[PDB]
Amino acid sequence: GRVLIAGATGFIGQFVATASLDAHRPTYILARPGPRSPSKAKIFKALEDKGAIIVYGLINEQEAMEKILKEHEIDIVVSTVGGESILDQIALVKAMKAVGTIKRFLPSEFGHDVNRADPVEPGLNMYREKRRVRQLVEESGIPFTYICCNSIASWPYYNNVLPPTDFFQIYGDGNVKAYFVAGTDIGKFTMKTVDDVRTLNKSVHFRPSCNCLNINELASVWEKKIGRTLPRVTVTEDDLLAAAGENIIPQSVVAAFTHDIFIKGCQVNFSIDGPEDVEVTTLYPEDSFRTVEECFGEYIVK
Repeated sequence: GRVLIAGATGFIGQFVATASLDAHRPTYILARPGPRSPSKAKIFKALEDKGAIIVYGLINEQEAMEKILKEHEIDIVVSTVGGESILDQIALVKAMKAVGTIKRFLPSEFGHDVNRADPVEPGLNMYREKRRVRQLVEESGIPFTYICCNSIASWPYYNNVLPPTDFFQIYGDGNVKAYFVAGTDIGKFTMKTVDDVRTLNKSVHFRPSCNCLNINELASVWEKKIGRTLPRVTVTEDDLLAAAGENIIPQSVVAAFTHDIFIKGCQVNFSIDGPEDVEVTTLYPEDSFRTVEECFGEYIVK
């Protein structure tokens, strides 16, 4: 089962590609043509060494993607492209339909369930773009898996690194829960799901109980780590709405999501006991997530 990955130089994409390569799956990385960045070379260098095969294309040139999928015999397409590139997948989806041999498509999700969450603008528009990709995928009869992996384990700043060494900003009353997952757990479990029968045409929700925290709890973890207490200030819902209301890309969008998670609780306000939803810890029992304690642990390094 040959895996094509788009956006593997991305923040998420770097975690997923390494995981695929570590799972000793056959991995192709879609790369942009022409000369490249310094951090970009450090990624392509490492992936190639881990066995990665580099193919050159763009995901919005439909024709190019057809020649790429056909020639390299691709079973599985994982797209990890950033939030400004979401509508560029529309040509990729058209391409996958044309060649008709695809066993699984993962669109660029890696957040919340976009069909359940209702964020304010301009976060809302991003979700519109994602929902539209969903509609297109399903109508095209392509087999899919949606990664709803919630929050990457970093400090949850309003704009967007190291948690605050000065004072803590607590959203609302700070008693609203979220799920936090290590970058490496996002990639590893992602790659497990791709050819699991139980994830065919499903949303996969990452809900590890040990990593289910509110910002007060999350601040307290950080204080154990540093050995002393920092002050806590309240950032209000209104503070958040005002930052969203400025339409500054991408500062304003992150702010809409922050309102969705920590004011409105979008990550935890829905059941997953239905038949189109599955949860990672129950699909892979007795297989541990990394705790925020150990994630934050390594933030002390440096």
